[PDB]
Amino acid sequence: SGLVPRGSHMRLRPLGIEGVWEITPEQRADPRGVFLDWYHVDRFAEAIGRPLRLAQANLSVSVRGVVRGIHFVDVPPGQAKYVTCVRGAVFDVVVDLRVGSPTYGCWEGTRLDDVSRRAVYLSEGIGHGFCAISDEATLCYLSSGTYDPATEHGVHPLDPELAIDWPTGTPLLSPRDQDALLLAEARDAGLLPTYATCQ
Amino acid sequence: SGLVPRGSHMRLRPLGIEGVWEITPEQRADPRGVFLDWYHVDRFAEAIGRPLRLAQANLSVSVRGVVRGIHFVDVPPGQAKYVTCVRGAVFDVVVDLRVGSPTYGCWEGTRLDDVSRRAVYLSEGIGHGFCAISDEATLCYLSSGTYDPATEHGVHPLDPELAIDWPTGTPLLSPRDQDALLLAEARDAGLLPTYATCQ
Repeated sequence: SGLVPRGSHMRLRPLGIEGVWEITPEQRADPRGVFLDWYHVDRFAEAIGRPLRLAQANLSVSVRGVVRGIHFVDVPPGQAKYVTCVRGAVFDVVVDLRVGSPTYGCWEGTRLDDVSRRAVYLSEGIGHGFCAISDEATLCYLSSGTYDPATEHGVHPLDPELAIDWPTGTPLLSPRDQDALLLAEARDAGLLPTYATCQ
Repeated sequence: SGLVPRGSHMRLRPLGIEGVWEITPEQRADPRGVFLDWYHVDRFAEAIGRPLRLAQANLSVSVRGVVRGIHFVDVPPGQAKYVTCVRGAVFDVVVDLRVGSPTYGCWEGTRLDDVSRRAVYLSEGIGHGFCAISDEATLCYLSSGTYDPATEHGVHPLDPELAIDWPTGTPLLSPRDQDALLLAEARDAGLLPTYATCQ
């Protein structure tokens, strides 16, 4: 049969960082395949408070060991993201970059794969990164704003305050992420979102 | 390197059925992976006339030879869909079911795969189906309305007026699609959308 995934009803539950939710899809399987609902406006708008504004949809394909992140968008205008792994498996990480937040400088990892097919929603001011666990992995992202190079920034994914437990011994970083500021450096230059503003 | 896909700017071009467009993504590749924009609200709203309303997002995984379709939603309220193949390859088919349309009872097939990573947008009253070409294939769909069992209907994918050239000798149909009405039967019972209404 190959691996046959678990049947499920949709659920939306908060993670440990305010403004971040994990979505369990509505999923069924039969001998011809698998079908799932991974976003539903009525379920989402009730839980989060408003429908997701679709401004852009993206895909990324990454090889095993690639660590990408921690990326965020300035607030204002902010950007929210709804992320899922459509092929393979990733260790997905959200980072609270909102100065003043109770969970500022905390992170949380979620396994996003093509078996459970969970999604993560992250609100404005939240940073995002991931590590491909599978030999290659494909993420699909729905974003509430379009790409603007003036507002997209990042912090170093090997930052020592975060000390993220990436599931690879040899993280493959792009020049952009290798050269990114430490969290404290970004903070010290006034580059991070403020929790009051994101609220 | 594995297969390295073509770099591209986004394009939206009309197919042969009014209300149906093919989207070429903005895509880049480097040694760590592939990144693409497969929906962009400014590009889309300019071409189609309005931003895509995100009501539901779905995924389907199908084995080779599975033919699914031809499905549509009653108008009103209608439903528009934005479809792409995120893994594998499918022969994707749109069918003009709008009585009175110049292209009523015509179809058009597009290869949606994980190499070119094109998307198809189909407006209200347009039917949709596909055949998995790869051993398994994963489609991702963004829809402007949520699932309502009262409004989702179909016609037989082996209908003789359409005579769709499915790239399999042995189409695997679900009981639902095996039992679906012929196009002329649906028409004769008043079950099809009207072009004036969709307009």
